[PDB]
Amino acid sequence: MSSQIRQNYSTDVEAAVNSLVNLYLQASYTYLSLGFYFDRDDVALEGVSHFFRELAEEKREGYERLLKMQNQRGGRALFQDIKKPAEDEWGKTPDAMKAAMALEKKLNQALLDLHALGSARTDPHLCDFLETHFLDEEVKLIKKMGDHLTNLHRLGGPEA
Amino acid sequence: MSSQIRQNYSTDVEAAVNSLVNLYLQASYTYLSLGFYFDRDDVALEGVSHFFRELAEEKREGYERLLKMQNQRGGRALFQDIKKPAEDEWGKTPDAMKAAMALEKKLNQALLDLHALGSARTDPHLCDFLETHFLDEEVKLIKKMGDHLTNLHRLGGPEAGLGEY
Amino acid sequence: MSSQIRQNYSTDVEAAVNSLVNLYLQASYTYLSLGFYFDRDDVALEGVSHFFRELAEEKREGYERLLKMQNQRGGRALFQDIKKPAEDEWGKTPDAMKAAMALEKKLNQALLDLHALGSARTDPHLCDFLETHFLDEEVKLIKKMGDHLTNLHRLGGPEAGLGEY
Amino acid sequence: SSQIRQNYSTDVEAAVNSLVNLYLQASYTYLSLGFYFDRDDVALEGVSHFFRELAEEKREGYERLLKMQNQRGGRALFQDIKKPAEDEWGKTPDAMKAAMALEKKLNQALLDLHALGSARTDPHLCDFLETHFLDEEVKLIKKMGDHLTNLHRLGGPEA
Amino acid sequence: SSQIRQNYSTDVEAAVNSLVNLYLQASYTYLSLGFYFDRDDVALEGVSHFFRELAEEKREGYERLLKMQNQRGGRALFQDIKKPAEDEWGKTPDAMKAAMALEKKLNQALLDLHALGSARTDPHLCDFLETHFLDEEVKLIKKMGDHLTNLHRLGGPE
Amino acid sequence: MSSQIRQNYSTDVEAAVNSLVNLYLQASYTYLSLGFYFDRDDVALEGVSHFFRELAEEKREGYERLLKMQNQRGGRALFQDIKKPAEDEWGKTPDAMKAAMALEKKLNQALLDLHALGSARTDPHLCDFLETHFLDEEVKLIKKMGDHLTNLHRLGGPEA
Ligand SMILES: [Ca+2]
Ligand SMILES: [Ca+2]
Repeated sequence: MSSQIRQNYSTDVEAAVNSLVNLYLQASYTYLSLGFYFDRDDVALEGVSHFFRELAEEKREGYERLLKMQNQRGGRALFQDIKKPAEDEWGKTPDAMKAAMALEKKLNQALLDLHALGSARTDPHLCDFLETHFLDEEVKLIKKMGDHLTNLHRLGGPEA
Repeated sequence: MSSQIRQNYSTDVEAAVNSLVNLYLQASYTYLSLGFYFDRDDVALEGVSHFFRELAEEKREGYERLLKMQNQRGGRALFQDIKKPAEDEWGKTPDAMKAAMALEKKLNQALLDLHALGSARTDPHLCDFLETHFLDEEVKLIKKMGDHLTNLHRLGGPEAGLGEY
Repeated sequence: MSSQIRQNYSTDVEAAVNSLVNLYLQASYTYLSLGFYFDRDDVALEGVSHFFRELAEEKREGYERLLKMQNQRGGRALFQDIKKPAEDEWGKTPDAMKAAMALEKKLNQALLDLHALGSARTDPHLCDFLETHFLDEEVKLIKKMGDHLTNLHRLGGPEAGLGEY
Repeated sequence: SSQIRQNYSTDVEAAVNSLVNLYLQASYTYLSLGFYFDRDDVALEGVSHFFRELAEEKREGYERLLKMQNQRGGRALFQDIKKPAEDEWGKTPDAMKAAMALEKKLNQALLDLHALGSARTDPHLCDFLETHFLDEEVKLIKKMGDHLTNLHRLGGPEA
Repeated sequence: SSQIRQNYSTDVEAAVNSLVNLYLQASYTYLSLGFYFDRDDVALEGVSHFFRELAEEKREGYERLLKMQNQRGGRALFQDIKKPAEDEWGKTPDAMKAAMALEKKLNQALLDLHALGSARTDPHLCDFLETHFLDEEVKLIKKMGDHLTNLHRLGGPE
Repeated sequence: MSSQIRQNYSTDVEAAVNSLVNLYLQASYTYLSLGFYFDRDDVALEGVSHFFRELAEEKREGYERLLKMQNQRGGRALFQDIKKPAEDEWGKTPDAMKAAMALEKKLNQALLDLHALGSARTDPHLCDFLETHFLDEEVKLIKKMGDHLTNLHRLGGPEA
């Protein structure tokens, strides 16, 4: 068997899509770690736990959407090993939030890079796909995380 | 450095749980690949694709429930690299259904192994955790996958008329 | 001696009724075996299993109705051992339905004999009792089994397209 | 040897089959009891109903066992069902005692099977018996005990 | 002995009655912590209610154990209920550490009663404890361990 | 130090209350035991068993109300061991009913004493609290137990 529907879908994009799916699988893992870390009796921040568990379910839906679109354009899913998270212990809330913000900026940059790759291969459908289901969702989440970081750093002194 | 709430929770079981967690993350990844494989235009088997995606999710529930209990016991979660699935293409339906039953028997074993270790370190909580949320689940799923294989094989001959009434 | 309510109930009918009870119990047991045979992972035919289980329950309702009738007349139930099913494995669906069909005919014959016995003993109640709850029930079931065998035999060949509209 | 079989000892399989026969016999006995109390010369609807429910309870019993058997890969095997120990059961207290006797025999069989299961490191079987059988017997024996006690008490002026 | 008794060793029957007492004792200590937090010089309705609940929970525990006792055929034998180890429980973090330790004690008594059941091969008892006790304890302990970490946190910067 | 809300609350009453609390706890414990005795397979009288278990809860409601009142007044709760019940086995129904009747009369007295002490220290609040929550209750509960006893004893000969 082979794909009977492929059309205007370069293998360069099909590959970068697969790489991005791994990136998301990782970011998903990293949030599974962060979520269970704040569920530790010696941390017990259920709010933050839930927050990171929700993000882990968002990244899952991210890579699941990517896979479903890979199949639609006739591409082929090619899975790699999923690297374990950067840390085993995440520190205080502000430390974890900065690690989440950096994780997202990383994903965002990967998305922007994939969209640029799509421009050069003149793949308007790929491009619309990222503009519709990804580019905004990241910009919103990064603004949400930046807002949290500012409130977190604020809960120290006078502006309690 | 032990933790407040820890009580009757062996460092052996704590490590065997972190192990079973990576095993379920693994079994999840496999079912993911399997699900998207049957979604390929050259395979197009939605019913099958759905089935493997549900199992990818039930394994997500399973490893999440393990990590929950890991914390409820004071034990600490440790994560290792998740190994990519054995194949990239899962052949025909019976080929995948067989690969699935192998994976299930593999987990069912790892479970029975963890319950054996649980009895050794006299940890009746762990033993009930597995007896209640895992052991019956896997036995029912394996019988399900067994029922499938018998019916899939039967679709290569005269008795091609399956679930009758 | 005898019961206070007993009237026109011969000892022959009474004995026959108990015998029929053993016969139906024997049947119900046979069906129970069939049901779980098709439930085996290497057979896997839920529909067939469910079909036979419902039949076992139908036989169950049969002897119960017979026993109820016994006490209503003044007779006394007398149980005997219940012989095991003639087989441990029933092969394929067509063989099972034949075994099933054969069995129903034997029961039907026994019913017909008991009806004849009641007429000979001028027992209208026994006759009506059988006419109303057993006789037609058996015919409908044999017919249904016949139909099933015919559709089964047809699944081996060209006419593999069954219930059309 | 089944495709699904895993950690299911041949001894346990044989035991489950033997247990199924036990319940089949139990069920049959209760059936006898049930209609005994329905006789026009005994006339105790309540007692009759009590034993018929029990026959149905043992029915559910063996049925759950056979299902369990298939679920594991074992293959059911049936033997004859020996008829009930009596044709007439006497008075309520006597019948209730035979019933209580019967349940204890079953409960012992259950306990033995659990023992064998623990001997063969078969957690699934242990859990299965823990979940749908053990506590069920104990609740029932206790219930029968209470009946025997109250029945005995219906002897003199303490009615 | 009991007309319905079966596989119920006297050792266990004994350890049960002993465990019942340990529960009534714990219930009593919760009744204390409860009203101590209701004091106008303490006034923490939240914590008060928390312990008042725990009280009723332990009650449900010994009422279960006793219920179980009559079923197995065992016989209940009550003892004096030792008064709470304090009349004043200090501050919330302290009251919590007390409840924590009270639970780890209760828990250990349960694990030990289970160990006994294994040895006297009483699967019914072992199930009865896995079903309604072992997990309830682990959950409650975890809950307390969280509070303790949160209370400890409500001091400085966090 | 003394409670910032204490007012017209004699330490005599304070201590009489903490005693009544212990008296009630002990009553509850008697009813607990009485209840489970009738639940035994060799006794088996669910109607009676429920009756005592209800009472064990009424008593717990009583001592809970007392402790609630103590803190309102500014008094301080003090607990002492709870003496086990008089018996392990309570015999037949009338035997257990009389023992319960005795236990009630015992508590009614302790109540009246506490009311008297209350008049003696001219604490109208405590007096009302008792009139309202315990006096009429005990009267009714006793009359009820009496009715039961009369009927139980009657269940012997001609009028059974
Ligand atoms: Ca657009
Ligand atoms: Ca269990």
